[PDB]
Amino acid sequence: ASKYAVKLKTDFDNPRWIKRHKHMFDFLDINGNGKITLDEIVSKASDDICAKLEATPEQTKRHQVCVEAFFRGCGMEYGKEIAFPQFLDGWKQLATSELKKWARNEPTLIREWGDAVFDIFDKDGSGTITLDEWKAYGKISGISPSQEDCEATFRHCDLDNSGDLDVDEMTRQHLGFWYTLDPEADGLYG
Ligand SMILES: O=C(Cc1ccc(O)cc1)Nc1ncc(-c2ccc(O)cc2)nc1Cc1ccccc1
Ligand SMILES: [Ca+2]
Ligand SMILES: [Ca+2]
Ligand SMILES: [Ca+2]
Repeated sequence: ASKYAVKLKTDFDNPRWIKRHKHMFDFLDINGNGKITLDEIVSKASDDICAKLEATPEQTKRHQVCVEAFFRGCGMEYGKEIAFPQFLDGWKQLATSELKKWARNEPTLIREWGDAVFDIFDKDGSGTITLDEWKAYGKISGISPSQEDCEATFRHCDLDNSGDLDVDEMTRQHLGFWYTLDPEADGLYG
């Protein structure tokens, strides 16, 4: 099943992979000084996202713990200012390590993060994300930025064409977009 099929090979020297991360580094660099801290990352990728998704305190704590673990896996730390080339080096180490974990059936930081996000989107605890649940927070949270893109990306994530998203579909597409430059994940953010 495509929802469990992940590439064994990264493409770190592909300019498209580098540019995806470059776009994020600049987005997350709040004070615009060309260095990223774990403070800035957690503020934009966690504080702001959880608030916009209307997470509970418990869901926010859990998502923050995931994001901290994930970005420390890239060499990030609170108060530690890191320029982009080193940021990218951290991502290279992280992706390589996590893909080995994936292939050995060991837990991954990326799947833990996906669980935390999925839990918030799944407001009724159905174990599924319906189109209405997705549309509610897609544009608001900053994940989709258009209605067209939002409905497209939903169809694109719904790998088994069930009309709804499960945690494995979502995570596998997130991992494909950020770790492996997987062409099957290309539409995730519109
Ligand atoms: O996209 C998400 C949410 C998410 C969705 C599915 C899933 O399985 C796991 C997480 N988060 C995310 N996922 C990845 C990154 C990220 C990626 C690369 C990078 O260099 C730094 C941050 N940042 C973020 C935060 C963010 C902020 C604003 C708009 C979109 C997303
Ligand atoms: Ca900064
Ligand atoms: Ca649901
Ligand atoms: Ca599905």
